[PDB]
Amino acid sequence: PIPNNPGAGENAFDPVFVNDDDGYDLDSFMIPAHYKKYLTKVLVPNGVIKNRIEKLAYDIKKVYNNEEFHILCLLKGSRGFFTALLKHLSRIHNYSAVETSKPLFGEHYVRVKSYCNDQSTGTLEIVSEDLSCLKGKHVLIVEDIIDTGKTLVKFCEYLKKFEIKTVAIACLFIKRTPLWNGFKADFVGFSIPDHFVVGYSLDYNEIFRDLDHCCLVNDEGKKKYKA
Amino acid sequence: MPIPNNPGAGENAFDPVFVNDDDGYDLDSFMIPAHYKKYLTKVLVPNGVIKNRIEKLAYDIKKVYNNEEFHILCLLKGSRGFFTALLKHLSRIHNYSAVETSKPLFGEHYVRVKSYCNDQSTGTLEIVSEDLSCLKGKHVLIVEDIIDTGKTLVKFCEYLKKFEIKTVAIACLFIKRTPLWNGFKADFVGFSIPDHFVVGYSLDYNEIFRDLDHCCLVNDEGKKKYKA
Amino acid sequence: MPIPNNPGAGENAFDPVFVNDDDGYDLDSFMIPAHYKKYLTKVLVPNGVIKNRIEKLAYDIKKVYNNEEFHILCLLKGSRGFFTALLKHLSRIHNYSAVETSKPLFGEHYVRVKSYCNDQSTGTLEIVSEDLSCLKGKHVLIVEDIIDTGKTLVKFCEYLKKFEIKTVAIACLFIKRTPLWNGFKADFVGFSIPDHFVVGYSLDYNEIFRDLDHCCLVNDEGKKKYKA
Amino acid sequence: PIPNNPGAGENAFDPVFVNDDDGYDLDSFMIPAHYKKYLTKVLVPNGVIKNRIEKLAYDIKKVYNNEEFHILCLLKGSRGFFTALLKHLSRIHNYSAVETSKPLFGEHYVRVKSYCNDQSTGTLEIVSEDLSCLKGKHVLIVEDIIDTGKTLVKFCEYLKKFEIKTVAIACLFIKRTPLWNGFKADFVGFSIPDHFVVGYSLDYNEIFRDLDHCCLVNDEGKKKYKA
Ligand SMILES: O=c1[nH]cnc2c(CN[C@H](CO)CCP(=O)(O)O)c[nH]c12
Ligand SMILES: O=c1[nH]cnc2c(CN[C@H](CO)CCP(=O)(O)O)c[nH]c12
Ligand SMILES: O=c1[nH]cnc2c(CN[C@H](CO)CCP(=O)(O)O)c[nH]c12
Ligand SMILES: O=c1[nH]cnc2c(CN[C@H](CO)CCP(=O)(O)O)c[nH]c12
Ligand SMILES: [Mg+2]
Ligand SMILES: [Mg+2]
Ligand SMILES: [Mg+2]
Ligand SMILES: [Mg+2]
Repeated sequence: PIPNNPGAGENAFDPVFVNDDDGYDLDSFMIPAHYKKYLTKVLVPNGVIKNRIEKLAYDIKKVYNNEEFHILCLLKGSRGFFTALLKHLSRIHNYSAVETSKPLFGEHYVRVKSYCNDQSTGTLEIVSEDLSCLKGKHVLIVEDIIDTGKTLVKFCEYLKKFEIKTVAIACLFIKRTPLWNGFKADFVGFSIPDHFVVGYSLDYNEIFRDLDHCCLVNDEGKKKYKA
Repeated sequence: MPIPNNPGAGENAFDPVFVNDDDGYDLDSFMIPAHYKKYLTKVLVPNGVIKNRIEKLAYDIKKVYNNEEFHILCLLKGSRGFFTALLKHLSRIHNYSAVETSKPLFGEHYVRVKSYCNDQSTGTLEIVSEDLSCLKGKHVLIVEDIIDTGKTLVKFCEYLKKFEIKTVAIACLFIKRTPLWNGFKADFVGFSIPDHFVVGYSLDYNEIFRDLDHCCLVNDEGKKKYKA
Repeated sequence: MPIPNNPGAGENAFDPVFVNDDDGYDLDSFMIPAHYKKYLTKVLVPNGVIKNRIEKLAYDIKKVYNNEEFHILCLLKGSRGFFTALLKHLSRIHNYSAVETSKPLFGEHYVRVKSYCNDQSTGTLEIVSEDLSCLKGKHVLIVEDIIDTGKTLVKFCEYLKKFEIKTVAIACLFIKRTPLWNGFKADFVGFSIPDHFVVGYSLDYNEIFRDLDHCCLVNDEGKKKYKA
Repeated sequence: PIPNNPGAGENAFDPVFVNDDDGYDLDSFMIPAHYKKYLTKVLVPNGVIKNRIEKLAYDIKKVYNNEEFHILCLLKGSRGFFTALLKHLSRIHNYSAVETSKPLFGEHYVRVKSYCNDQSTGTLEIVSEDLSCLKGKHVLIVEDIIDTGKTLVKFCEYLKKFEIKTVAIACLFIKRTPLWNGFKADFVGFSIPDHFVVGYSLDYNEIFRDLDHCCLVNDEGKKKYKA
């Protein structure tokens, strides 16, 4: 059953649970030398993220089977997630494809913006191609992280206007924060503790998007790169 | 060594890999999605060679920019794959040689640009509107998948200029030897390719084939099948 | 569809990718280790294309063996890279389509074999002795990096036969169009290449160049520099 | 300083510590469907292993700098480790190389065998090319795992005969078992709990070498594939 109750996560499998004290020393992995003073520890290594995304793609493929759906990348932060997910989905679909098979997905990009420093401004700006191209489509939203859940409640509310057939959510990280509004995704990678994470395309003020691993920015990093 | 700032002149550009008119590989030489075979004539550039060439391209870029902050601008949707592999190699190269005193090399931007229907330019370019004044006084590197007619870049560079950017240089994965070409050159260029419409590595025919790993030629049956 | 069992005849083998006499790329098209440039003339087959072709080769192998247990035999040292990429793609392909009732596809074996000094065969083959009776009554797939003179395989297949194996088939990454060739054919073959001594992708000149990612031609200066 | 006191690990950095209760559900990652009944959980995902090996290669490169050394792959189980380590070492060395630079390493293969089912037989068989080629060389031994430490004490004892200049050890896993003889490596990936692991080239009776992740074989798997 293709999901279609955004925020409920009706039949979602549990994420990898990342505990409050989980993670690794900066010296356990490769870290850009200059980034090292601004990071407290590695939370989730690049490699686990890729391994986990692979399974998500499989989970997704198993739900949609062969139904055409349309993947929306919520830019800029979900870019890493989205490229990884696409890679894996294509390989899984195309490895099992026969001569009579069909293409599986279309791809679309929406820039979504709300954060200043480490907090939501509680407002939301969006820029995309005209979303009327989604009318009557199965749509899969790909979001790097769910934090307050404001981005998605607000974004999914906007999507209701355009007569989309189904809306489902894939999320890489979900943060256990008391600021969360209850928005659950339908496919979820990791549940993480309440700290601001950078890397794997996630930023603090346009910095760290290039960091391979998901890490916790320390206070000095937050101060140095404050808006 | 200087940062390019003559968009379209490619003043000091290295030669791309030249792909001859007869170059290519049979579909059965490589992995090809089963349903796609009947719509392709051949593999023009394998995924792996594309990736190895993006790697060198990123090294060229780093040899020009050095440690100078620049802003990388992705022309969606077709440049995604190119842009992705480029970020990956640039970061590794920049971050491998980085020292504790170093700083990040680039910012990343996305503009969606559209002009094709089937295998031809409509001659009009749709630019999805975003305020680009964050780029005022910045070095910008445009990342484009392909130069064909050159219309996309001629028009987009006019647009960009109005934002009072410091410099504009162009990274292009493919450049097509078509008579339609208006003469727009890139400053870093992956391959020079024969005049055939290509799909794969994020390049589509009517939203189809983007997921195809290799750069291949769509055949006429596929062009008719997927006509808009 | 049947398991090959005529070592050297390549009875039903698919055609390899043909690399023409003039095929290749300039060293500056790809990443090349700085100290290696002066010893190479050109890139013959980029790393990425090698990898894409091993992928298809593994698919061919799986289309022949299906779910039948077989034993993969790595001819060290030069076949390591080839063997590695082959294991990777075979497992993914086998394990992606696997069901809960499935079983593993293959075992993996290693024999070290040696016969070259500089760029020529000594005409005598050193086989590092191991008891291979674990292979009695088994399908064995030999993985060899290159067929040149064909001496390695002719001799090694004689050796292997004494162990009373069920079948012997050959996977070869490269096969060289040299007049020295004794006619030994493989059953799965990656590329047919011109008659030049090649290095990279685990293939050496006197233990040098194995780490080089691309298959390139060593020049005469490098052959003289590293002469034994 | 190139290490040269095999078993002491004189100046070794601490490994990633993998706790007794650490790991992931089989359903968190891709697992060959048929292997799933024979595995209790994932211990260390493929991706963390690769990320960790990358840093080891860096650690190694930093010690040897530009001195020629010779890498010995202890077959069959250390194959995955060895190929990963080589990949990363070459890229790190060749990325920083200049025109006047030199090749960094030679490579050699030694088959070492001692286990039956999940235990050492307390004997050791070895097959390699003539190790006299190591005379006067810096040698780096690459071993997938240290368990009883019998393989390496015995192997390093054999190497003393051949006038090797230096012997250093790189190890991917070290198991916290009371059966351990005290042999420490000089470069170490992970400290792991006391269970028999499979995957990433590590087997139980030639099975599981192809499993991407490092996992704990369950009792049913041990029984099914008993010698
Ligand atoms: O821990 C973090 N790190 C980096 N970026 C973010 C963001 C910003 N980006 C998120 C959408 O891409 C906001 C999700 P919302 O509206 O539910 O808080 C939130 N949390 C973090
Ligand atoms: O051969 C092709 N294959 C697939 N897509 C395209 C496109 C569509 N996209 C190009 C910008 O990304 C148009 C470039 P222009 O304006 O210079 O002709 C052009 N040629 C090809
Ligand atoms: O062009 C080359 N480059 C590098 N190494 C080799 C070798 C060495 N190794 C080959 C077996 O792996 C010899 C194959 P044979 O006995 O059929 O000539 C042969 N040709 C080349
Ligand atoms: O947990 C495990 N899993 C798989 N294989 C092994 C082996 C077998 N292989 C090791 C050398 O490659 C033995 C190391 P030693 O002599 O110190 O016990 C030991 N432990 C394990
Ligand atoms: Mg952000
Ligand atoms: Mg297009
Ligand atoms: Mg050789
Ligand atoms: Mg074993």
